[PDB]
Amino acid sequence: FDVGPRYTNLSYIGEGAYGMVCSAYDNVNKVRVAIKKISPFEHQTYCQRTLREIKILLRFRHENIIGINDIIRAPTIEQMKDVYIVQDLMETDLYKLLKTQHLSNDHICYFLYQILRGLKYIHSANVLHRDLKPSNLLLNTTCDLKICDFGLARVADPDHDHTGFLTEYVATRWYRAPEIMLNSKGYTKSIDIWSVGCILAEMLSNRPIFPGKHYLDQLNHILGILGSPSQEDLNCIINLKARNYLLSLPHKNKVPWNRLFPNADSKALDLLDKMLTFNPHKRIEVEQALAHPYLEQYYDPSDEPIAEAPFKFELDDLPKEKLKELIFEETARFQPG
Ligand SMILES: CN(C)C(=O)c1cc(-c2n[nH]cc2-c2ccccc2)c[nH]1
Repeated sequence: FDVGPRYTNLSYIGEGAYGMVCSAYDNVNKVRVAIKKISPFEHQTYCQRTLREIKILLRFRHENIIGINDIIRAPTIEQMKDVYIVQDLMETDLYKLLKTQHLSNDHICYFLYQILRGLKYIHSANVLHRDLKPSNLLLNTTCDLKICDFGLARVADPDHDHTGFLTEYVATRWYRAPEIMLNSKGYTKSIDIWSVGCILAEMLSNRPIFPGKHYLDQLNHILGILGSPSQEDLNCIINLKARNYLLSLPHKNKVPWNRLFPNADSKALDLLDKMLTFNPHKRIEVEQALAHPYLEQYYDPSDEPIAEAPFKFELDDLPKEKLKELIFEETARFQPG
């Protein structure tokens, strides 16, 4: 965990596939920070996540999105085995909080607002996060919230979103929109809105709303609550295998939200309904969501910034080696000299 002279007093915070994150003291700013150690140069996929996250986070600047303050690596490509990413330091994440803490409606409202505020900026950049979930939402001791982990992020591509039935997908299962299992590659902004809807539901009850145990079971959970899709929504799905799978299921009634969440704010459930809409084209978009009455205490579009420029619009087709220089190159600005 050699982070050089600049950072000392390392203290473990959390681990995962992304690597491990430790607290640490920044001698130059006297402020304590968070450091993530990554060894991506082991498999090329981890290298793609590393590169997407770095490029995106370096161009992004927003209160509700985690930043990269510094990147620590060896002086030369040969000597570089690991990359250390220095980022905002926060107390906990939504996943940890939901395990043991009941959220007041005021907290649920405030968290949702900040998630959407951050998402407005991401989407304004033509970027999809694609793996929104509680563990990717960090909070500090005054409940300021920042979205992290942009490893699965992509540039939006609505025109190439269609695919076949049961096409495999990487993003976390419980937060996948129904269309992913049916006919979507997850290349439209509506995919993130679904995830935020799932996060809202989870904040209301401290339980994942759709805890599927395997790929297709996820869809079954979703339909068990929303009920069978309408003829209109069925007609929008042109792929036969996808549509006929749906048609093969016995009819299921919708479960009314106020029955699922009897203690919830009624305005919160109206917004939930709109984010967890089956048909992605009818699903609410992030700016509409921000303007929804549930968030009226906070809504101020002039205080909800968008990006100066979008992306442009691959890391899929290059060697773990090829982009080992790309990582080295993109981290160049942080090295002395
Ligand atoms: C994917 N993750 C967890 C990140 O990209 C990340 C988290 C943090 C962080 N800042 N303050 C605390 C953390 C943290 C919380 C929980 C687990 C691991 C790190 C910095 N980058």
